[PDB]
Amino acid sequence: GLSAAQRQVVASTWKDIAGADNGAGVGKECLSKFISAHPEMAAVFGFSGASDPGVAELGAKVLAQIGVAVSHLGDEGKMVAEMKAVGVRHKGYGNKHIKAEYFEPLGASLLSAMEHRIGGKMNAAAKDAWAAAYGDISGALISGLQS
Ligand code: HEM
Ligand SMILES: [C-]#N
Repeated sequence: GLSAAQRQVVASTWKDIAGADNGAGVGKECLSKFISAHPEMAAVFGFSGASDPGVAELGAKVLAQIGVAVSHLGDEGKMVAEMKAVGVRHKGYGNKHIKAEYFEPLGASLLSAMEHRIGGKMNAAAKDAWAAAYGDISGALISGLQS
């Protein structure tokens, strides 16, 4: 899915993205900005809006799971199996009509929140590698969702 160079860039910058809170703050900003920009998504998640307490709670769980996916990146089948299981659980989440179309704008909010945290370290190579990693992580979740 990712080249060895891309996996090494993702693994390296993940230390800076995780910070001291296992990426919790990045998760809150990712989902906050996503729902503010796409207000119709609040109903899909089951939140009142961008300021719902649940946004910060769920943002931390998303980023903690990406941290687990990053630790398994060198074994593709292992990473895919885990995320596929997360995907199967999403059949019963929110409005229970989570669509594949929703994951691409979420990816854009995620990379923006990562950049907001690590600044200049989120350079062109870092953005390409994380766009590739997000494609595979969310692609594996979507396959579980649609299984
Ligand atoms: C726009 C697409 C998405 C929607 C609408 C969505 C929705 C939800 C909802 C509503 C919950 C709360 C479940 C509960 O009440 O317990 C949840 C949990 C979770 N989501 Fe998502 N999600 C999406 C994308 C993602 C992505 C990309 C990841 C990837 C890391 C992810 C990882 C998780 C995790 C780790 C949980 C916690 C529960 C579990 O492990 O299954 N979600 N999601
Ligand atoms: C998913 N939150």
